[PDB]
Amino acid sequence: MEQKTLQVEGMSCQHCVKAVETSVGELDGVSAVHVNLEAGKVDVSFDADKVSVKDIADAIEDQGYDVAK
Amino acid sequence: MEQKTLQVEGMSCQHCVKAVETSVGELDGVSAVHVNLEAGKVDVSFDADKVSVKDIADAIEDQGYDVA
Ligand SMILES: [Ca+2]
Ligand SMILES: [Cu+]
Ligand SMILES: [Cu+]
Ligand SMILES: [Cu+]
Ligand SMILES: [Cu+]
Repeated sequence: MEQKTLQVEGMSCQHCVKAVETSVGELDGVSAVHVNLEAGKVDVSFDADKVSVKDIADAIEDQGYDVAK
Repeated sequence: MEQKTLQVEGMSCQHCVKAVETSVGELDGVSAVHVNLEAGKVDVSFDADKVSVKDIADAIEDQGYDVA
């Protein structure tokens, strides 16, 4: 298993958090996703054989948020 | 038809806008609802015999926003 924290800009409220958690948690291989809204950190745990960091970042950017470099 | 504008604090994005639009619009007696995020204002047209200003304000507060 891998555990990664992504730095995300543009989330402003708990609806934004729920959009990210729903979109990331629907990727095959993710086991958990939680967000620290104040810090703009998205914590994810996943099976890297089934899903990549980039897949997760692309899901977040598809929801309109920017993922730091 | 009756109308009311409410000043609403706490909305921060288009998800908030939609939450307000949905919860107010779902109230029996509401004819139309417009949210201005930038101005923090909500305009509602409604049948005051079926829904009240307080019902509208309460629906907005139940979504987590303050009503002035
Ligand atoms: Ca009545
Ligand atoms: Cu939001
Ligand atoms: Cu949002
Ligand atoms: Cu929002
Ligand atoms: Cu929101």
